[PDB]
Amino acid sequence: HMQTKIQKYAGIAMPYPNRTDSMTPFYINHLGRHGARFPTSRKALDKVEKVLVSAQQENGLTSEGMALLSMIRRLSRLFDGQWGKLSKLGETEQEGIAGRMIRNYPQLFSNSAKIEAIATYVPRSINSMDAFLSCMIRHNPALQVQRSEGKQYNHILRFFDLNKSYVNYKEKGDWLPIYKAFVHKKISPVPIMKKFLLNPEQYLDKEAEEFVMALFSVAAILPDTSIPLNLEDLFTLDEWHRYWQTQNLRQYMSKSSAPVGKMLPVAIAWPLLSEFIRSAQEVISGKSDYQANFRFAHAETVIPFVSLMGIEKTDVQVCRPDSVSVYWKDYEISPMAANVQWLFYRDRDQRIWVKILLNEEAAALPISTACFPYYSWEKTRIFFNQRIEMAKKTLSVFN
Repeated sequence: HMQTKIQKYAGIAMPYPNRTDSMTPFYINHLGRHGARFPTSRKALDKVEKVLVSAQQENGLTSEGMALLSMIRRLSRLFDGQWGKLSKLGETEQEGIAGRMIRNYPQLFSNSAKIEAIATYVPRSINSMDAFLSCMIRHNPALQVQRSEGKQYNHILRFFDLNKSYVNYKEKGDWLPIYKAFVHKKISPVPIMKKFLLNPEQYLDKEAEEFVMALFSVAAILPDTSIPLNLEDLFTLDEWHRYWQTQNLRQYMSKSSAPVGKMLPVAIAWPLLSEFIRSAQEVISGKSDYQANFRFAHAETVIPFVSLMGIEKTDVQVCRPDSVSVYWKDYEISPMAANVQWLFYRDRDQRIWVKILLNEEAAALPISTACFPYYSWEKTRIFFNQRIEMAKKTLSVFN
């Protein structure tokens, strides 16, 4: 499908994908990114507008270029005061995830079931939590609910802000030269810019690539805003594919298991994996009587968490940057409203099984099971504990 690949090429700006309803679990352990949101930064919009205005001043625009400039000035007005907010689409995404959970596992959330939800201090994540919880409560007002949020959860939901080596890597690390070299190889600006600008070949490579990247960025976020305007047809399938490859590599190297990061971006997630294991263990032991723990955070929470779990292919360490896109796909991991759900079951012989859902689809671990997608919890916990120990060892290589 051409249209489906185009949406996937928004990468971690892809809206949550379409999903469908349909033994019973006794506990659900959840992490969810906020839902679809407005752009967080005006920088890409400003860069597009400045290039076009400067071109208009030297007779450099085509007719389509002038139409684009007017659209860009309108988006600047519509985005004002909205930056980074959860959109109406992001609310409905959360209602959809909660609603499907309820219809799939009605017994777990029936009667006076207890649920806890936490979120970061970031409003779009808090609003996502509330869209989710409001759906849950509307379906069953007899739910018992604990809701909290804030900086007190930084250690498990914003670990990427707290590790100094990782912040330095993200801001100044060795992945940047590789990404910039890859953009230069991959982005072919002249055919895009020819749509809007006379003499596109008179632009320096660097400015042409930056213009095109910024335009792609504006077009990629627009479907997340619920504004009835569309730029994605500003670009062909191949053009979107090339852009996506560059942004995919950016996410992989800066946030996941790329060799150049030496697993530092993944290792920092170990406190959340530890906290997942503890909340499950406490529910199993009776220390907790929650039927579910929900957590609302960010793509930089989800991506390293998923890699640290070792969900197959997501922790791949691809040596050759040009090959990353074949083996690791950001839109499969952390689209808008991305979420991970561990579903725990007790079979009739009382053994505990766990099923992992990544964006509501069963995910594989590199351990054996006689009944995929269900894994032994004892086996899975031992595996996760090994991952956590590996993460602590990795972090020991960095002060």
